[PDB]
Amino acid sequence: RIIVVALYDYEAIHHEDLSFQKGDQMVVLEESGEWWKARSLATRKEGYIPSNYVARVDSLETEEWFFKGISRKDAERQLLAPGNMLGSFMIRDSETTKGSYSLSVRDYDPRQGDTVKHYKIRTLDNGGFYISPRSTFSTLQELVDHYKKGNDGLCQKLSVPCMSSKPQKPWEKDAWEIPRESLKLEKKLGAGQFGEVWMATYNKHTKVAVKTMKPGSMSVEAFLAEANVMKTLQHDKLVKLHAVVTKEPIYIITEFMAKGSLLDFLKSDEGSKQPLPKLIDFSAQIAEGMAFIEQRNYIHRDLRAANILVSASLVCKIADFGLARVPIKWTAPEAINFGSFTIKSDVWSFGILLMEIVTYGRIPYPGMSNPEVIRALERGYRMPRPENCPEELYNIMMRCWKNRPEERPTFEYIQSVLDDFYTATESQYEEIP
Ligand SMILES: Nc1ncnc2c1c(-c1cnc3[nH]ccc3c1)nn2C1CCCC1
Ligand SMILES: [Ca+2]
Ligand SMILES: [Cl-]
Repeated sequence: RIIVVALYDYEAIHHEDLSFQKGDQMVVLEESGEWWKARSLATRKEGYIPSNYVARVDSLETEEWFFKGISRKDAERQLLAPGNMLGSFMIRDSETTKGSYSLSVRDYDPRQGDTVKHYKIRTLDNGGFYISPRSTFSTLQELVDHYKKGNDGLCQKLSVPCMSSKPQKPWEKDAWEIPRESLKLEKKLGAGQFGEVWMATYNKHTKVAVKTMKPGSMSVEAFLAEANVMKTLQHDKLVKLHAVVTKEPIYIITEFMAKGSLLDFLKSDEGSKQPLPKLIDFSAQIAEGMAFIEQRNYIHRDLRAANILVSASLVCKIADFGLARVPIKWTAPEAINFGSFTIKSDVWSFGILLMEIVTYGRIPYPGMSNPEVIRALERGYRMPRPENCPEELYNIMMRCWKNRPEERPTFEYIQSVLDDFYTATESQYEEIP
């Protein structure tokens, strides 16, 4: 006997799936992935539902101010998104204290601008929870209600929970390999050598992006290999691989990033009013993605702003990764002269990418042809520092551009530095007595 409750209003797009609203409760019949067979209680109909739209009744996630599986940096990114003001808060699972919680509040001090402060949450005895040992609480709800009524030792009082967005709907069940007939490629987005990229529609609803491949050099059954491999590498900073069309020419169906490529975005009009901290935030998201790739020991072989895509909410993801196991200004000398290409050469690439982002999509090594570049690189030449670039960010680029491959940093260290670029290590969690 398992009863859940819906967190957002949902509409049926498939045939055997249910429809509900924010607040309606449902019985659970089957657990099998992101889709659960469930019986509604208001309609009493039995349909399939997205498992990330519901949560077990009165089990924390039911509350508006609780956010599961969110990191400290992520909570910082969300609380500064449009729709949030001073005091906009949230409670999340602790990232450094597994089995504990943390409170994140939006504040403003004049000498830095808008900020997000994080307080730890202690829990034992067990009489309840506390942030300051003087004021103790039984449940997290009453705890919230106290600090909501006057800032008892905080840099700001609590106003409203974070402006949570409705999650992206999960892919259709059993729909890995799909009939091509399900597609309506209604706009060409890009074309180049090996294939095209279209904005498409999968069955009337659900927008989608399709990459069509003109065959030849790329084989046939040598593609269900890389497909089934990259399908196992799910990540929030990598572009999601949804479906793949069986018959040749093979179609690759992925999520549709609403604002195209990063290079197009930076060169664009909106992506030029984007301040420096947001660019650093972008490169931190990319670093996070390259760090996940690094943990899995894989290589990208082609890293640049053109291969980074942007969602409508300014989220960066990584596109056709590993398609070099399936154009040199971003390439390290070890991979140019000797064809090395490792995770370290990708660190070099990330250095040039970092150069693109800061220069609003400018061409690396401007005024230089590829020969003029390669001849100068052996001469020990590195790109100068832009007039709007911090010396510390420049030092990161320089570290990425070491002659020795293994003297270069890791994407784990690069991400960490970039994530807390404006925050001293001691300032991460403000501790109040
Ligand atoms: N997913 C997308 N969403 C929105 N726009 C996209 C894309 C892609 C794209 C990039 N890499 C991909 N690899 C497999 C599918 C796939 C699709 N390419 N593009 C266009 C290509 C250049 C600017 C935008
Ligand atoms: Ca502190
Ligand atoms: Cl029942």
